Amino acid sequence: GFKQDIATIRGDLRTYAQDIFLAFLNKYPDERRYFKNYVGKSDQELKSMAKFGDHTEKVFNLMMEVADRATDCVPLASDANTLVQMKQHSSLTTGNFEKLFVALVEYMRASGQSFDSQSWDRFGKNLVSALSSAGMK
Amino acid sequence: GFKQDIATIRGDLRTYAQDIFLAFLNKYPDERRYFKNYVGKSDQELKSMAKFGDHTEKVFNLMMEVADRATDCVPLASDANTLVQMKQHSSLTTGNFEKLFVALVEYMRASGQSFDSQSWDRFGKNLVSALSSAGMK
Ligand code: HEM
Ligand code: HEM
Ligand SMILES: Oc1ccc(I)cc1
Ligand SMILES: Oc1ccc(I)cc1
Repeated sequence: GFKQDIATIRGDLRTYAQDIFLAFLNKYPDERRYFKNYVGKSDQELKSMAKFGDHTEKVFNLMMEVADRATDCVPLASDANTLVQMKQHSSLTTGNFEKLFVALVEYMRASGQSFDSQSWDRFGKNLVSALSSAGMK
Repeated sequence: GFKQDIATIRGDLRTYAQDIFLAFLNKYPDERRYFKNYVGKSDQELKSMAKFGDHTEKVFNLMMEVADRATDCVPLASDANTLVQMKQHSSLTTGNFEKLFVALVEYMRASGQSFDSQSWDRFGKNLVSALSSAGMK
């Protein structure tokens, strides 16, 4: 289920983080604009970039922490606030977060693994509602 | 579902509030110790006590608001905080609340209405979880 999924992703965090983030960037090309150093690079080129692996891993590490702290897939208000006031997120709207989770859910469904995709869909929706109440447009 | 259940209970609150608090007290006789004037009385006698009906209704008026304010059966941290800080609850532990929901879920399953008993069970567990986080033993 949801808790096992967190253990699965953490077990090979580097791999899952890179593949899911690329799935996100290629599904929503407009989103790459927020990462100027990823522009004009193929998937393999990015997988070779030290900063790419490190950053994506850090993004997913925090996502897993928030997911582990949640109750019944509902994130803590404090975690939502933390994501909203991070300077790196200053110019983001809930729309950007919805797209990430759509790509994440689609990735899980398309993989071979037995992820609890329904819970992740729920988690993403609840997280987006939480960002909204936290003041994100 | 859960949201419709809130509307159903609100539509005949006094009746539902009395029958369920009675179900609770009769399943757990020991819990009546927290309510001084309820010992040694039959159900019909309690229902004729103005104080019994007035307080049980107020208890359910608030319970429905907490449920209404919840996201995915997860109550707001602030509502959990209010319940723990209420002076009338200074001598309670999460066990008392757990028993109340066991009785409430049993009541719904035994009735003939189409209540979403599974959701109320989840709500009860998540609320107990929230009470513990708010400092209740
Ligand atoms: C709950 C989902 C998300 C989490 C947990 C998260 C987490 C993080 C973290 C921890 C960092 C700092 C990384 C470091 O230490 O270098 C970061 C940076 C950043 N995030 Fe997010 N993020 C999320 C969603 C998003 C979304 C949806 C966007 C917009 C497409 C976004 C855009 C950025 C940008 C532009 C940076 C700075 C760029 C960089 O480090 O190269 N994030 N994020
Ligand atoms: C989350 C479920 C509960 C809610 C929303 C709730 C709400 C309330 C409210 C609003 C009052 C004040 C009523 C007034 O104005 O007189 C009250 C009083 C009280 N509650 Fe609760 N309560 C809950 C659960 C419990 C439980 C589980 C117990 C013990 C098993 C309990 C014991 C009491 C007592 C002893 C009083 C004062 C006695 C009385 O008014 O006769 N409550 N509660
Ligand atoms: O560096 C990164 C990686 C993933 C996401 I999402 C945002 C920024
Ligand atoms: O007055 C009341 C009503 C319901 C419950 I539960 C406790 C006290």
